[PDB]
Amino acid sequence: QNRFKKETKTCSASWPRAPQSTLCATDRLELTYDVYTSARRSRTATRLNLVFLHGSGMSKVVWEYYLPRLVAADYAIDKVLLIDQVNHGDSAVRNRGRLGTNFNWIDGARDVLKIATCELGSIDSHPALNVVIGHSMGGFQALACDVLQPNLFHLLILIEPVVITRKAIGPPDSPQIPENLYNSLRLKTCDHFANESEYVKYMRNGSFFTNAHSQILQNIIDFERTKGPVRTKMEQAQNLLCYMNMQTFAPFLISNVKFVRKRTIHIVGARSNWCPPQNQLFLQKTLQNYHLDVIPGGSHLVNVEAPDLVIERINHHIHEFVLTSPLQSSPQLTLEERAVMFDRAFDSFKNEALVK
Amino acid sequence: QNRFKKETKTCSASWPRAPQSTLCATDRLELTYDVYTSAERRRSRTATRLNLVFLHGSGMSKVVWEYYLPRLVAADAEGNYAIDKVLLIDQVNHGDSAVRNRGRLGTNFNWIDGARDVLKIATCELGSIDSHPALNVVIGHSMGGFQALACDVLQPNLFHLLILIEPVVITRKAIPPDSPQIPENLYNSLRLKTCDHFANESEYVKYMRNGSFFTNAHSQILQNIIDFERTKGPVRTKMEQAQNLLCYMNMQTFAPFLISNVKFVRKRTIHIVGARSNWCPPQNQLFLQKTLQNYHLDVIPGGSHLVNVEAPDLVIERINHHIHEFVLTSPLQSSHIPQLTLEERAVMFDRAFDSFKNEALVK
Repeated sequence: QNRFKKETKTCSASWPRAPQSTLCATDRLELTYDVYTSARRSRTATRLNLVFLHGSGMSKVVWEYYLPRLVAADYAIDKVLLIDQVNHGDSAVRNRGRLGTNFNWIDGARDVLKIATCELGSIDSHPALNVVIGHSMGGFQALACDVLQPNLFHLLILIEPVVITRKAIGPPDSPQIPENLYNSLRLKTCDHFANESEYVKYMRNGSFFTNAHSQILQNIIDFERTKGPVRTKMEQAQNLLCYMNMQTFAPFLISNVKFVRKRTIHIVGARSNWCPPQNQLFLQKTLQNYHLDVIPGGSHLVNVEAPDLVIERINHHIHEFVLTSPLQSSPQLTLEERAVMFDRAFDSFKNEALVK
Repeated sequence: QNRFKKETKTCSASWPRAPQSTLCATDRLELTYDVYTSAERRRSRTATRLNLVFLHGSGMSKVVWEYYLPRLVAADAEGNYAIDKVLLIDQVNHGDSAVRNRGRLGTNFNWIDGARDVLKIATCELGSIDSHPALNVVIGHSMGGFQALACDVLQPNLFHLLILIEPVVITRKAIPPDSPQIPENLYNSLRLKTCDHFANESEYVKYMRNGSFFTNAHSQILQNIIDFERTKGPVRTKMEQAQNLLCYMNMQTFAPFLISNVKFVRKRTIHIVGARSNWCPPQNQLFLQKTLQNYHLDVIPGGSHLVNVEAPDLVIERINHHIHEFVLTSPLQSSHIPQLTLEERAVMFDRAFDSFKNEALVK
């Protein structure tokens, strides 16, 4: 990858959090993320900033393949942030010993805002258009980010977002998972192995990633490896914990999607059965500014199995977005100049607001 | 005031914000606040720290709470608690924050933005491992009552008890559907009672005592206001008139979001109101009553909408009463920092996961 400078940074996680997010109340979690910075730029040229949020049980690495193939300068990509949630990837490894049983996806959205807010907040970034792309869990979190902070992201891209789930066949918001789904998730989320041969053999034949793009599958295998026996960065308990708690935070988001006014792209795999039909029909009737793309042939993991197709769509919508987008100011003003501007701003506002 | 150590701190405001919060997009706002810290950590090992956060109403400042400090809940012999921190905050366009921010404020002051400011400060001030075990209380008046509720919505794991004094949430529709609107009648009379410059000292004190909103405040609080707002011959106040009026012109751009989310505020919420208040309509109070799961109403006999500055003694008795009942019913309260090894932690976790698995499994 020769297009961006890569820097890996680490900071403290958002606080406070859900009860039992951590093993002890005095513990404090951390987040690790990768910042890709652009390496021409005119005065009046919009900076695009992209934030990619991985799905349940994966990591920031699944998006590495995307970096060389994202939208060509026509505007120009200035930053890309690839984030690992507290209990996935490198954040999982920092946080070893400290995670509890209660991983709340909205807490995770607060993490994303904390990083994004700081990384994209420099006077230097202006004028900026910010884009959030999320898969599965990450799709949910993209929406939650806007709800909690509706002035950061201009465009949302949801790839197989998980928001409304199937109710199992037998307090009203208690955590629940069906035994059948638990037992099979367990079979496909193993995390320790007698040796390297067995590790690679499982990843290629028993994991969730067996049909991933070989480049992405190879990226996963080398990223998760840790040390003879081999242990993955993703911990099995945490992986399973990503599916056992929806009832404790999904209603809050479900109730607030009607306030997400942003252009929202919903990319789905034609062959996905992962969420029920209610999930997609809900996002369709509730988001004011909605567009659906169906990737022919695609599964729920369409983002790692057919990335070329997904990239083409990301590039298409970023590109159409940037065009329709207003300008774009790109001002040494004295206190006296400012007081004059303000009085004038106030008067115009007064005339719009006054009801005679 | 001899009970706490006073420190005045200043930090950058939450970002991003609503469009036109600032005069220019490259501008950045700041907040000033006062932290009062307890001077006697006495404190036993197992003694709950009480942290209070006070949010002023529209057009006022952090100063209106200074009279409260010496009269707040006494450390309790049997009960086992004590006030550790009190935070008095000035919103970006009030008081000392107004003065820092001179030249940068725009026309769009959005109350939820203000709640994001409060979380930013509170989060950082109350986040020390030192503060544990802590019970945190948010008290707000008018605009601040709205913001207390917004703080919980945006971050439901910080405040344990909410106290709302004359919260402004639902307002009267005047005679796009979410455009800013204010009725000319209300504007013209707000204007007459929010003046901010004066020929001289005599004229300044004369208006504050006879034409401002504060003419019936407790004399101590009225004096505190006068001395705090004074800035310099002609006399200009810290509170700017345009910003004052701007606090009443924008509700429709953010009220709906909070209205729709009060159903998620599970915390014990105290709603204190003035028996004589006509400021909000009936729908405002009846809405909070049907929607907050855990609700208690106190009516202060004789009280107006500014019941917090006009009859503070009565309001303080109620604050002290609810904090006191709250702390009793409250669970314990671990208190020790626990030297645990990675290996001890992996054992604790596997056990935690197993209990959670059994609760969550549906056979």
